[PDB]
Amino acid sequence: GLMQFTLPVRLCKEIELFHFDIGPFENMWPGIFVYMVHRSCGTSCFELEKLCRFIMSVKKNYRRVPYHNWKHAVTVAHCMYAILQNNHTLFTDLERKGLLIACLCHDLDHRGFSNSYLQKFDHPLAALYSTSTMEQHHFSQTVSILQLEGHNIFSTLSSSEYEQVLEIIRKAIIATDLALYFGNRKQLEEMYQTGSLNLNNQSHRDRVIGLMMTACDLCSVTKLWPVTKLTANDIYAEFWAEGDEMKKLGIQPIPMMDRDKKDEVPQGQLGFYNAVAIPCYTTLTQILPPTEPLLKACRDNLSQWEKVIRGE
Ligand SMILES: Cc1cccn2nc(CCc3nc(-c4ccccc4)cn3C)nc12
Ligand SMILES: [Mg+2]
Ligand SMILES: [Zn+2]
Repeated sequence: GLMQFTLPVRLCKEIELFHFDIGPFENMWPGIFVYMVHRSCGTSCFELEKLCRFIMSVKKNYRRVPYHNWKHAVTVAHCMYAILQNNHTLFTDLERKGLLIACLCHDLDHRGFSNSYLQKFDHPLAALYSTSTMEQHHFSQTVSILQLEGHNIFSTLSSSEYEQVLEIIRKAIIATDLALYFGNRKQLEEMYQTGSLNLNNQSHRDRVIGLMMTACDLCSVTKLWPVTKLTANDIYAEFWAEGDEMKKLGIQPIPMMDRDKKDEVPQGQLGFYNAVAIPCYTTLTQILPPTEPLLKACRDNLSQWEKVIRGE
């Protein structure tokens, strides 16, 4: 049914926008991804039967957790689409192929627990993955689906370009570990301020792509206020579920994961915007000027949380 799916003409104009919310169109998400692939890469860059088989298998490998779910995957993929479409020339055909697949697969098989939980509580996954625990597992899940019968969408590529594309994917998924973002953004800010940033430099390229992955991962802060607030509910519901497990183990979780400290959510968001989000989209807008609407919408939601704090 996915190969026969067609996108409504009204969605065609609105999908191009940075602030587009996929929320209301759940039944259309697989077809929306296909549409986005064809517009960014071309109508023939993947075999349609293999692509539709890959997408539905990716969908199946997302769990029914409050936040890191199938919806989040498509939301991140859409924000990447808008970035790629507004900056199409700066990126190669292979980068466009890998980054959209990576965004859809970046949280594959997420359990709803942070990398800290798995490490501190000696979860099997943290045994084989030292740093960026879940992120390395997400890439491992992506390869596993690719290596299934009739799912290998890169099979028509040469062995040179096959190993090239999954390196883009690997680096992109690992970059979604927020722990690595803070250092990455500082370096990119430095490279820009000194006027020494170069897109032909491959280490610079992986870093810009890295910041792009974060920008897409956090893009719920770039939607219209009501969507932004509603997503926050899903985020904390997952955090609080992790905090409850720590409480059953006797340990008090950090206030972010403590449902009894939910009064400090507005100030918690305020902190997240000023320390994480605003800096992320500021540096991205500097490097890629067409991405400005992301920073504009993030600033608008910042003042909204400021408006929440002062009881307005
Ligand atoms: C909006 C969004 C996107 C992606 C990821 N995240 N992660 C968050 C937690 C924000 C947060 N919330 C608290 C907090 C602290 C004490 C009490 C209640 C909340 C602290 N922080 C940093 N927001 C997001
Ligand atoms: Mg993740
Ligand atoms: Zn994510």
